[PDB]
Amino acid sequence: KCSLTGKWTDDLGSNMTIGAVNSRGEFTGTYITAVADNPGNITLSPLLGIQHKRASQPTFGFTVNWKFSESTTVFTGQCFIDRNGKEVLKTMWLLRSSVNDISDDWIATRVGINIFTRQ
Amino acid sequence: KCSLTGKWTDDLGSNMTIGAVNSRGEFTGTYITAVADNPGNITLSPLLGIQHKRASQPTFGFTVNWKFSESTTVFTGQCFIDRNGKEVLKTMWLLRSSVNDISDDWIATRVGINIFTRQ
Amino acid sequence: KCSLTGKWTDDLGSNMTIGAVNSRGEFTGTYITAVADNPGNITLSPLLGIQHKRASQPTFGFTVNWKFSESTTVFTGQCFIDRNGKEVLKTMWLLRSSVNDISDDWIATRVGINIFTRQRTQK
Amino acid sequence: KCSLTGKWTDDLGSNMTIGAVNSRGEFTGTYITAVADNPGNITLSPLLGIQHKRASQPTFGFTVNWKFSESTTVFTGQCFIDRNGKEVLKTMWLLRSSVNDISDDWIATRVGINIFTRQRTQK
Ligand SMILES: O=C(O)CCCC[C@@H]1SC[C@@H]2NC(=O)N[C@@H]21
Ligand SMILES: O=C(O)CCCC[C@@H]1SC[C@@H]2NC(=O)N[C@@H]21
Ligand SMILES: O=C(O)CCCC[C@@H]1SC[C@@H]2NC(=O)N[C@@H]21
Ligand SMILES: O=C(O)CCCC[C@@H]1SC[C@@H]2NC(=O)N[C@@H]21
Repeated sequence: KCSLTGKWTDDLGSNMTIGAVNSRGEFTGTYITAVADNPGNITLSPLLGIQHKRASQPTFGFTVNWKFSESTTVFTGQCFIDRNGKEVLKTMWLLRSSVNDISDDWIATRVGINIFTRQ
Repeated sequence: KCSLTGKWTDDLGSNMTIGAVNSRGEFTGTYITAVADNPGNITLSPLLGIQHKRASQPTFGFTVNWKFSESTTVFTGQCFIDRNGKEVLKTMWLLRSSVNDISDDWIATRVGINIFTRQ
Repeated sequence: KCSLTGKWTDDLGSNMTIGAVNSRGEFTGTYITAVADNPGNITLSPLLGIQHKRASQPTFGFTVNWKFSESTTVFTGQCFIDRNGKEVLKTMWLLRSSVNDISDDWIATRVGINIFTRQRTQK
Repeated sequence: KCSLTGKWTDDLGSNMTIGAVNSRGEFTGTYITAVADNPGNITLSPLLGIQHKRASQPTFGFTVNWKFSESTTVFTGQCFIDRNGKEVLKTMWLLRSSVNDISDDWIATRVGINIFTRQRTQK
């Protein structure tokens, strides 16, 4: 079983810590990004998500509520057991910016990947 | 203030119900999709997310843990007050499939939009 | 129907003109966006793409090489013929911004949708 | 450097060959994917794209018109020259599947990334 509980680093140098996974697959955590729109403002930020409970390589999603920006990032992906029996999260993300008017919604969503491994 | 609490329908005919938003911006809810990979299997499914607390048009994210599939969808977007003072969620989503091997990860992530309004 | 040749408008109010589609489904065109990072700078920009040639509701893609910034957008989608014979392009796009250092690559790609129908009226 | 002309391999083991880039930054090429929805069907497929012409680390896009399915992929990204002069394409893609009814459009677009470097060895 691959599970999300524990400390992770992604390929950008960001680190996150994910707490215990409950009976419904729910979890909370913290995220410290290495990169940002304004790197001088980066603070620790909370995350909340759900993983599938029974699968050995479960898919999951989480939302990061950035404490230094009006932006939100969502991550979704799959917790894999790699060739060496080590856990790897392959994720894709959407980074949503706050726009002042619905008419500028088109500009507001960045997309990307991240690979996480244990710290 | 636009907030997520309440009942919503999206442009595909899906409906969701979002509970009270807590002091940290956290919320839970339910989702009944009108469309699916296998429509004959569609069951009510739970969601969990975070919205920014203080903004009048906050950004948010949520994860839907599908009860009839190993897939997960994440939604992120912004809660807008439209020209008539009505609430509209403009969202983008990533639909993550479960793949059996890390080598097939490339195939696993669909992307799309949804507009939600009150039921 | 669903030859991309012609004039099209999207939901944001951008216009595009696509030329003849050749035997290989290849086409060029021009694009006038209604929105941009720096909207004061907007100028007509060229596109190049390919559609599937024999499909009645073909998928397709094209690239817009913006002439007023260092960005590039690609669109991909499908031309549908609706229950009234009306052509509708449903597209998704990626808008790539130029960054200088590979370590900033993560920041550089936006995603979105557009719906296009043929320009309704002539000048 | 960062003329797209040449042979490239991505992280999935696909290969592509891009021809001369013209004065407008336009190029054609061929693509042999290492992976597919139906991998038994894979055949060489044409591409067409545009890169920014004067930028040293240009952004670009291209469309692949798959010859063995009704799908289309677009790639967009940026050619970087790393601290050793090595060229690296960092791309994101959208892969559009054909559906029959507009009401199924929501299901039809996948998203992903690829990293390309020039083919290292000749046959
Ligand atoms: O700058 C912001 O607007 C908030 C922080 C965003 C950090 C992003 S989330 C996706 C990517 N992966 C990371 O590890 N950090 C960046
Ligand atoms: O079929 C599945 O794999 C699970 C259900 C996915 C339903 C998707 S989520 C994005 C889109 N918006 C909706 O309202 N439903 C579909
Ligand atoms: O801002 C730029 O540098 C180039 C213009 C980008 C315009 C984008 S492309 C996707 C979206 N759809 C449009 O019609 N215009 C915007
Ligand atoms: O499956 C198909 O019908 C067409 C082939 C799709 C291959 C995709 S395109 C994006 C990804 N990168 C590759 O090198 N190949 C896959």
